[PDB]
Amino acid sequence: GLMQFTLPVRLCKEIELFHFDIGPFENMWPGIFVYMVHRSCGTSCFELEKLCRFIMSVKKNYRRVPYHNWKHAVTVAHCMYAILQNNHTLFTDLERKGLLIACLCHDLDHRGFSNSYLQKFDHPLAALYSTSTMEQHHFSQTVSILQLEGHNIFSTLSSSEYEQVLEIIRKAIIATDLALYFGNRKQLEEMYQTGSLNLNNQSHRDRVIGLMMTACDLCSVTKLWPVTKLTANDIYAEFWAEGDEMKKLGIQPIPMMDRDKKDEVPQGQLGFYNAVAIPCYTTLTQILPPTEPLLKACRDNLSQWEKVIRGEE
Ligand SMILES: COc1ccc2c(=O)n(C)c3c(C)nc(-c4ccccc4Cl)n3c2c1
Ligand SMILES: [Mg+2]
Ligand SMILES: [Zn+2]
Repeated sequence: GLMQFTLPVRLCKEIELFHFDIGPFENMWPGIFVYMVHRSCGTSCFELEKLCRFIMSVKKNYRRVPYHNWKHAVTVAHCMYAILQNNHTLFTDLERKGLLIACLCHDLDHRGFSNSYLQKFDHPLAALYSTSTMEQHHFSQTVSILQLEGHNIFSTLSSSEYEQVLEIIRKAIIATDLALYFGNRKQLEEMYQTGSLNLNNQSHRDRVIGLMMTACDLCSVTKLWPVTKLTANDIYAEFWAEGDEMKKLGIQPIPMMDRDKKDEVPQGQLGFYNAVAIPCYTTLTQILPPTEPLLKACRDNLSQWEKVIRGEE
């Protein structure tokens, strides 16, 4: 129990900041996650033997795709760590335990293709899960890894606490289905503005947790410009692979997914920042004021994309 993880001084300081980049050294990512669990949750939340075995089985079940990979998993968990650390007293012990694990697991076994491509392909998962196809798969994969011998990091919870944390993780993971974010955010916007938002109302907490999951999931738009810009290439490498597979089914893909229409990328990012990211971090900042640095970083990156269009880069 007296074994802390400790990071080098530069990481020890920068990890606390929303805009931290976890770096190109893969073998440090498990250590970074465990550090974040210890500071966010406690050195007791989990038996280190089981947590380490859980982390390595999760890593194994992320594939070698350009964006939806183990690095995304750890990045999204770090943004959740930054939110939880800046909002100390607003979250239960069970929520802090659940949300870091949900973030690490949220895209388990992703192949780099959207729910739409699975449906048009007629992939068997599209028959098993009619909506939120990949997200219901990611939750299924999370439960499977939890049930491997030696992997049940929640085994020391009471029966009811166990049902509650698995229910936090399921809603958290389903909420990363971007098609569900638009309605979730409108509802939170109305509740905030009419004054009826109530964090002791579980249905409202669920909604606020869903928005946090979206905010963490999108956190590549909230880094320093060079990280944001170089991550956008990984994102587009999957989009264009999906675009190619669409053309193989005899369907012209949307221009965002068409590698012939790379010119339209900067305008595509404008649309995405204005339609999705800016509104997401605005409502989040309204509900949880200390998450303002994510909105400020996102606006900065919006401005960097405007500069790309004006030929200034
Ligand atoms: C409608 O789906 C889009 C379109 C464009 C983007 C995009 O441009 N960015 C930056 C993005 C970022 C940073 N995470 C995502 C994303 C979120 C959930 C699921 C899959 C992805 Cl890929 N997206 C996007 C998603
Ligand atoms: Mg996902
Ligand atoms: Zn994701």
